[PDB]
Amino acid sequence: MQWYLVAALLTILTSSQGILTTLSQSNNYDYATIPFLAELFKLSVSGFFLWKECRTSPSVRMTKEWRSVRLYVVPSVIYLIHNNVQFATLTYVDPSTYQIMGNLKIVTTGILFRLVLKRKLSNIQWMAIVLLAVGTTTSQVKGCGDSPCDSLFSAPLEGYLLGILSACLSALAGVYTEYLMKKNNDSLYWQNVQLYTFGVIFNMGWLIYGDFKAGFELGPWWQRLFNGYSITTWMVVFNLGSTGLLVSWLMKYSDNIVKVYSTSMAMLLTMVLSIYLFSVKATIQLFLGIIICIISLQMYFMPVHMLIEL
Amino acid sequence: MQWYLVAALLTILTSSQGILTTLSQSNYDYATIPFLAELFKLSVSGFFLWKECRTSPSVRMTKEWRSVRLYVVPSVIYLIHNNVQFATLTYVDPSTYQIMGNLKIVTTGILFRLVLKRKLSNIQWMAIVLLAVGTTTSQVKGCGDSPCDSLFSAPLEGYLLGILSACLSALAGVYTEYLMKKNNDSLYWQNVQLYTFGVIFNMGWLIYGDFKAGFELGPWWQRLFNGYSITTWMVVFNLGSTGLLVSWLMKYSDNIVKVYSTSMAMLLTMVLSIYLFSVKATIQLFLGIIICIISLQMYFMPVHMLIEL
Ligand SMILES: Nc1ccn([C@@H]2O[C@H](COP(=O)(O)O)[C@@H](O)[C@H]2O)c(=O)n1
Ligand SMILES: Nc1ccn([C@@H]2O[C@H](COP(=O)(O)O)[C@@H](O)[C@H]2O)c(=O)n1
Repeated sequence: MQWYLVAALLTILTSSQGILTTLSQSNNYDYATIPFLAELFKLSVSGFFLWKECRTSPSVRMTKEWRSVRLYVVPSVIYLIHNNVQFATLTYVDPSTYQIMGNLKIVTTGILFRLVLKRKLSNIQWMAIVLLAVGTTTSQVKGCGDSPCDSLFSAPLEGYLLGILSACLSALAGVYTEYLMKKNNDSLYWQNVQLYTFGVIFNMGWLIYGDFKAGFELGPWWQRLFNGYSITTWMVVFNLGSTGLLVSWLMKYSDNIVKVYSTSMAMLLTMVLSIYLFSVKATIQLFLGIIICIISLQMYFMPVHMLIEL
Repeated sequence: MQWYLVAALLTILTSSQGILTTLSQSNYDYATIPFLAELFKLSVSGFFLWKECRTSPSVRMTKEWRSVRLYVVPSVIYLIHNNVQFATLTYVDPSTYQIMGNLKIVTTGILFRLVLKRKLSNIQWMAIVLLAVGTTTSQVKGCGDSPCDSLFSAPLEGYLLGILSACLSALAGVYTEYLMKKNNDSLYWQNVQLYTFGVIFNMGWLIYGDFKAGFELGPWWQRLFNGYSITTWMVVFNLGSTGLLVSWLMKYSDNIVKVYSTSMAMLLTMVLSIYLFSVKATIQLFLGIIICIISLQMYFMPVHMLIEL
C-alpha cells in the first residue's frame, strides 16, 4: 500500500523471474508464448478483482466511453513495434552489446517523463537519473579476459541507431501507460482489464502472424502453446504476471522513475545472487556499479535537507 | 589407423562437443557454426590433399563431372532434413523430438541392407534394435520430471515427420558411405568435393534466410562472428574434428560403427553430466547402458566367443 514497499517487492520479484528464467531456460519450451500466458494471467486476475470490487464496493469508477477505452491500444502498438526493433537490432549486435544499450531506457524515460508527463525534475534528480544509467552500464561492462570480446564502438551503425530507437519506444510505452492510469479517476482493475485485453489481442495476433509467415502449413501456435512447459516454466509465467501488476500499480499510484529504479536494482541483485548460486565470478565492475547506484538512489529519493546536513 | 581407435576417439569427441555446446550455450548464432565447421573440414582436407600431392608419387582423384556431381546429394538431403527437423519441432517438444531421434539407428540399419546391400546376421539385427531401444531407455522421462510429455498424445504430423526425419538422416549417412566406397580415390579429395558442396549449401541457406527478411536486416556475413567466445570456437573445431572422423569411417569402416560411436557418446555425456552439471542419476541411465553394452557385444563379439563358456 506504500509505494516504497511495492517498489521493493517489484525489485525482489523482478530478480526472481530473472533467475527462474535462466533455470527454466536449461536448454525446453517457447519464450514466444510466455508473454501471451503472462498477459492472460494479468487480464484474468484484474477482471477477478474488478468483479470482486463491484460486488464489494458501493461505487466503482469505470469509463466505458470509446473516446477513452480506445487509448489503451497504444501501449500494445508501441510494444509490437518495439519487439520488431529489438529483433532487428540483434541482427547487427551481439546480445551483450544489446543488453548494455538497454540502460538508455533510464535516460529516455527521464526525458519523456519531462516531455510527455510534463513532470518536474531538479538538477540533482537529473544527475541521479544519469548516474543510475551509468551505474548499471558500469556493472555490465565486459571485464578483462571475457571470452566474447565485444570490440567496442566497432558494431554497425544500424545496431547503434536501432538500440537507441528501441530505448525511446520502451520509454514511450511506459510513460504513455502512466498517462493512461493518471488521466482517469478510474479503478486500477478496470484500467488493467482494458490495457491487458488489447495486450492479449496483440500478443495473439503476433502468434497468428508468425503462423501466417509459414503459410499455416506447420504447427499452429495454440496447439504448440503448452509444449515443453515445466513447473519452472509456469513459475515465471506467474512471476511475470505478478511483476506486471505491480508495474501497473506504480503507473497509477507512483511514477516511471520509481519503476526504473526498481528494475535497475533488480539487475544488480540478480548479479549478486548469481555469485552464490550460479557461482559467477564477482568483479570490480559489479562493486563499482552498486556504489554508483546506491548513491544515485540517495540523490533522487533523499529529502533535500538530508542531502545538506552533517 | 585402426577403425576401433577412430570409433573410440569419435565417441570421446562427440561427447566433448556435446558438453562444450551447452557450456557455450550460456551468446551467439548456432545457425553459423555448421558453416564454419564445414569451412574447417573443407580447408583441412584441402591442406592434406595438397600435402599428399607434394609428398606422394600417385594420388587417386576422379575429376570427371560424372562422379563429382554426386557429392551434391548429401547436402540436398541435409538441407531437406533441416527443414523437416524445424517442421517437426512445431508439433513436438524437443524432448519428444530428441527421443524419436533413436529411430535413425534402425533406419541406418535398414538402408545399410537396402542401399549398401550389406549382410547382417539375425544376432546383428537384434543388436541394432537393442541399441535403439537402449538409448531410448536412457532418455525416457523419469518420475517427477517437470516437463511431463503426455506420451502418444502428440499430433500425428509430429510423429510422421520425426519418422521421415530419421529416414533422411540415415539416407544422408548411407549415401556418403556409398560415395567414399564407390571410388578408389583419396580420402582428402573425396572430403574436398563433399565439403565444398556443404559450404555452398550452408551458405545458400544463410542467403535464403536473409532473403526471407528482404535483405533489409543484418546480413549473415556481417553477423557471422557475433557473440563468438573461445568456447564457441572450441565447438567449431570440435564439430569439424568429429566430422573428419565420420568421413574416415565412411571410407574405411561403415555407418553402423558410426551410430555405435554416436550412441555411446550420448551415454557418456549423461554419465559425465552427473559429475559436472550434477544431473540426478536415474535407473533409466543404468538400464540403457547395460542394454547398450550388451548390444555392443552382440554386434561386435566374434560369433565363437558368443557361444563359449
Ligand atoms: N514476444 C513478444 C512479447 C510482447 N509483444 C508485444 O508486447 C505486448 C504485450 O505487452 P507486454 O509484453 O509489454 O505486457 C503485445 O501487444 C505484443 O504486441 C510481442 O510482440 N512479442
Ligand atoms: N543449421 C543448418 C545446418 C546444416 N544445414 C544443411 O546441412 C548441410 C551441411 O552438412 P552438415 O552440416 O551435416 O555437415 C548443408 O548443405 C545445409 O543445407 C542447414 O540447412 N542448416
